[PDB]
Amino acid sequence: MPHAFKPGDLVFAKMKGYPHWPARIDDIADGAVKPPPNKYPIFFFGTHETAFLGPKDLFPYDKSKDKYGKPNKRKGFNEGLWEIQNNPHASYS
Repeated sequence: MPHAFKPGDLVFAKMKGYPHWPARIDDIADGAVKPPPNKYPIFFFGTHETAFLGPKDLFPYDKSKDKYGKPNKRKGFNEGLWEIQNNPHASYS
């Protein structure tokens, strides 16, 4: 049975105007800016950007990859597909 989201979980993350995007739940470094309540820090593969999102926009990667893990014209997307499949826990800083 599902737990709550935790750092290191792999997802497709949805934002307005963009396709469901390969991403992970990040940790928050000591001394770093925390997310608002009920939000998670989402690191987007390929673009390497961070946004804060709630569970309604987070789709577990294993269950969703058949639907969302296809190439896309958008900047950074196909790089992101490689990262989430091949080294999803690496440092991308």
